[PDB]
Amino acid sequence: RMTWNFHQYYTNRNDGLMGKLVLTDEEKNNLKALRKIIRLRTRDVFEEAKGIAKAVKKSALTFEIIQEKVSTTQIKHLSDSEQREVAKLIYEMDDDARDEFLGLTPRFWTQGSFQYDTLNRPFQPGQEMDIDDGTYMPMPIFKIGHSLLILLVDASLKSLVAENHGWKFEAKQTCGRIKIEAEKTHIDVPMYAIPKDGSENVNLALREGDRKWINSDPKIVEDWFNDSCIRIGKHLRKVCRFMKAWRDAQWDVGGPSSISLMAATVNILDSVAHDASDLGETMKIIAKHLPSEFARGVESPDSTDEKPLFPPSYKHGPREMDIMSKLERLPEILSSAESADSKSEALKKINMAFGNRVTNSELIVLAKA
Ligand SMILES: Nc1nc2c(ncn2[C@@H]2O[C@H](COP(=O)(O)OP(=O)(O)OP(=O)(O)O)[C@@H](O)[C@H]2O)c(=O)[nH]1
Ligand SMILES: Nc1nc2c(ncn2[C@@H]2O[C@H](COP(=O)(O)OP(=O)(O)OP(=O)(O)O)[C@@H](O)[C@H]2O)c(=O)[nH]1
Ligand SMILES: [Mg+2]
Ligand SMILES: [Mg+2]
Repeated sequence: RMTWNFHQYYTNRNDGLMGKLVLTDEEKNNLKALRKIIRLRTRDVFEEAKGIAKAVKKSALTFEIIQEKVSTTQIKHLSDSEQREVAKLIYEMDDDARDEFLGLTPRFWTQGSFQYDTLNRPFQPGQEMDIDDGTYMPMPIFKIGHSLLILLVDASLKSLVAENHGWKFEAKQTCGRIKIEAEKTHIDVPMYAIPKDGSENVNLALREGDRKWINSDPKIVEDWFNDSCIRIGKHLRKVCRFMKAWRDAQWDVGGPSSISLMAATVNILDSVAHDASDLGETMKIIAKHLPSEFARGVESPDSTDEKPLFPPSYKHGPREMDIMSKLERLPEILSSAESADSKSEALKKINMAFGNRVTNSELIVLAKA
């Protein structure tokens, strides 16, 4: 029968969905610049703290003098009690802890969609691009305190926020965050302890709760996804972008996580025949199978995760039910677009899935299927 084809609608890098979703080089460079600012300040803060520790190694300074020294560094941007705590922790170090600290130089690695190239331009007002730049503290396997490390990273991020109008700090359970509302951007800074020189010894720092650390190596997800792209093909990054774009269009705030969409989509494309020469059909195939993937619970590609990426249906409350509803509707949307009574209606319908981003109906062509 006659059908509308959406392959260019999806893939066209001029003004198709890929063209609308991929960051411009100016945006990508802006994110790399922001990343560099954070990394340099974090390096500096640790050097400033280490300078104080060096002074105390040389002579057992009074608490008051150590406090004075702290107040001249970037740590002056923490609260008074936090400054006290930093000075107290430096004061309380024994020779071994201090020697270990003097040998610590933070390292950095970006995780998430900036790293494996699936970061979309944000859609709705309020939505922001994220760059996830982790800070890594090489230490003996378990020697340098959870409290001090978090205070120093917080000092770095808070000192930058104090110097830049329109920057805000947010403490999250798994990271420090700088939000730049006007740039529709935030940078997330998770902190890890790793061995000094094996994913079992990569420990993510948690801010509050019964645990200070949890073993969660972001490299596991990065390698899993990069390997999946190689295995499945160049269309995997594209259809993950498209599913994330659908999520951004259906929910202002909320919806399924990006990682849950990636995991379910990889599962489907590993197991169901599809055709990269028609990403319209491929998206319909993915859409038909996502509800079953999500209803049974979406497993993490990291087997050590304590919970699935999305819960099985007997655990659903209103939010998961809403996500299932939208997932169920998606293949119907795509099917209806395919059989629309005109090109303009085909576009209107498929944009009910991905939002009114693509406006060029010449990317939709009359086909047979
Ligand atoms: N093991 C594990 N890692 C996670 C989980 N959620 C997030 N992460 C890690 O955090 C990184 C960034 O996660 P997100 O910001 O949610 O996802 P993203 O792929 O960057 O997608 P967008 O920011 O929406 O573009 C992932 O690549 C993982 O390394 C999780 O549930 N389990
Ligand atoms: N290694 C690792 N990193 C994670 C994991 N989960 C989240 N992250 C990182 O930490 C950042 C913050 O995660 P979250 O606090 O869960 O984001 P959120 O709770 O949705 O914050 P809001 O957008 O304000 O609702 C993410 O962008 C990831 O980069 C994880 O399980 N493992
Ligand atoms: Mg991210
Ligand atoms: Mg994020």
